[PDB]
Amino acid sequence: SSNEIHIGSLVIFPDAYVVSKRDETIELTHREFELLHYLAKHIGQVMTREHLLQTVWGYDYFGDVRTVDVTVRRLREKIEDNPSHPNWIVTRRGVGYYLRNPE
Repeated sequence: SSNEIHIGSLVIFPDAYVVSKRDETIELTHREFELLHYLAKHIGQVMTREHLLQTVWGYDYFGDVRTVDVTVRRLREKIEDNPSHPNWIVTRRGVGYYLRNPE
């Protein structure tokens, strides 16, 4: 099942392919949603760009790993109040990324 995930005031509706923060809907690209949605399925788990790449982009996709960085930047600009210190999408320096479990 997959009706909707809540993370703080951030809501994910996998079925409708929709996201809202504080109730405001946020327009995301297909890719952006895919990534955010995947991190929301594994809340609080750190994952490498290498892993996220094949997982969200596909095992057949061998483009550069910075695409995950580019996509995480865009999600931050679109979702974070202040991207300088993300509240949801966090960087585990030298390892990868993860969606933060609000305590």
